[PDB]
Amino acid sequence: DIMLIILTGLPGVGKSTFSKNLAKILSKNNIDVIVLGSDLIRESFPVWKEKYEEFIKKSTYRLIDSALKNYWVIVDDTNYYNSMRRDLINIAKKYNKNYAIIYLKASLDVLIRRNIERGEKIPNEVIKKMYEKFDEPGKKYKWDEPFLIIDTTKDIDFNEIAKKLIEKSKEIPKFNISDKIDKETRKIVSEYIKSKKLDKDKIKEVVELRKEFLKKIKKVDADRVLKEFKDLLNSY
Amino acid sequence: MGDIMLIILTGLPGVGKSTFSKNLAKILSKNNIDVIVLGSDLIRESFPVWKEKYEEFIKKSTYRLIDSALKNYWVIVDDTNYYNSMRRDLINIAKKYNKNYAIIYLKASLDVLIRRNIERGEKIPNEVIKKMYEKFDEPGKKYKWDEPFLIIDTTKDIDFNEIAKKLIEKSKEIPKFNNISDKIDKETRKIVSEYIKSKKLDKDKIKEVVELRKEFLKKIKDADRVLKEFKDLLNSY
Ligand SMILES: Nc1ncnc2c1ncn2[C@@H]1O[C@H](COP(=O)(O)OP(=O)(O)NP(=O)(O)O)[C@@H](O)[C@H]1O
Ligand SMILES: Nc1ncnc2c1ncn2[C@@H]1O[C@H](COP(=O)(O)OP(=O)(O)NP(=O)(O)O)[C@@H](O)[C@H]1O
Ligand SMILES: [Mg+2]
Ligand SMILES: [Mg+2]
Repeated sequence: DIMLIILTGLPGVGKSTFSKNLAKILSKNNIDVIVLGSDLIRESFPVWKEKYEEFIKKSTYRLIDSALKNYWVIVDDTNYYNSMRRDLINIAKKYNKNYAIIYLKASLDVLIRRNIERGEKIPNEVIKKMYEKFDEPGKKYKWDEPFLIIDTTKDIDFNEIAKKLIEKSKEIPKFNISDKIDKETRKIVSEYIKSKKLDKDKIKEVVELRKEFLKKIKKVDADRVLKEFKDLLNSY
Repeated sequence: MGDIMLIILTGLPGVGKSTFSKNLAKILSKNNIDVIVLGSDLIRESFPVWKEKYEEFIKKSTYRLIDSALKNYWVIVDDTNYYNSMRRDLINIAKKYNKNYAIIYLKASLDVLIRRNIERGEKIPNEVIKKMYEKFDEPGKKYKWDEPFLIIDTTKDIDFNEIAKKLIEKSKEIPKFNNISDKIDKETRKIVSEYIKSKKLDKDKIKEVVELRKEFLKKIKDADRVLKEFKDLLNSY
């Protein structure tokens, strides 16, 4: 009776806080659960470099795979693209475990204010673009439909959620390069902004630069594309 | 630049391993070295509670992360590494990939260890730190492969530029190369620490339990059965 819980939701929506609260209640019910997410490995490097992301991603999948043989796993990650949620569901599929996607939502104004209170580590402008561009889960594939959609500005009943997940766990389980380029150019942009401490007008400019660059890319070799993106930001 | 190296920390709780790791990782990265800091607490602290049955998973997961990382990055192993068997296991990972390694032994006076502990809410009982201090075998006491590359006094300022220089020099060199008792010693200590913390034992109950453990370990001298019995003993007591 092991299940895979897949969080999804934009930066600052409260994934990690929700993960820790849910884990506490599950363990109260004598469920063995582990919270795993890419930041565990990413933040173990003293700096960020794009070449680290492959190791970060694989390491995170490996831990989840190993963990899910013996424990419930809560995947604490933005999981912005359907391709990521697919990779995770395929881990559950490998071991015939049930899974539940839990989509955490909040308005853009809430995410911005939360970002501001945590020291605006990711740029506000970047959260705004992510918000505009986000394809909400379940809008394409039936396997991607959320088990729960949770408004994190309203009271959340963790006992009820726990009850529902343990019920689900007893049920019979039923079952991109463009994404990488999109994901890493965004991270590169955020890092440059933070590194070079760009002003608000410069921030708008580089976010717009990225948008234009990606239109050109679309209308590919990832490493060449990302290297050129870096060179472009430097040039600009 | 050139080569990859495994850096193995060792030292008692509160000595400053995690702080040292972050400072060292920063100076290595400043020199364009790709380095990652990995320790068993990454995985241990991802569970909402501690249970002894998690530890084998925690151990194996951590070794697998270290193994996978060392293929591409310097790795700083941020763990107490209280037993020489642990330092052996880590060295065998370096050996498997023919990578240099360096044990860095961090030290401080019992005095300072306790003050630091206290300064963090006594997350581990002071009495337990004391007992670890007494029973600790310093690296290199027995095997030459176990000898510290550096011994750092954390009671004093640390020259990280000097340390980075020495490690980088080491990394260009040509590399040269029961635990059931450790497991029981280790988990009974953790169980004791957990009981003290969760039943808020007073100072005197703490001493009895610490002594209870040593007596127990003398009598016992497979791990699951023995550990279940130890828990039963503490409950009974
Ligand atoms: N349910 C909630 N209600 C109010 N505030 C919250 C809630 N959840 C999280 N927060 C606050 O929002 C901020 C971000 O929360 P966190 O749990 O770190 O979000 P996250 O989605 O995990 N962020 P990230 O890891 O960067 O994508 C923190 O400062 C929290 O205190
Ligand atoms: N060199 C130092 N000088 C003064 N204080 C220090 C030093 N190193 C660490 N500390 C402080 O001591 C406390 C414990 O440091 P930490 O780096 O967590 O130790 P640790 O060895 O990693 N502990 P643990 O993970 O429990 O084995 C922290 O509050 C530090 O700020
Ligand atoms: Mg988070
Ligand atoms: Mg530490």
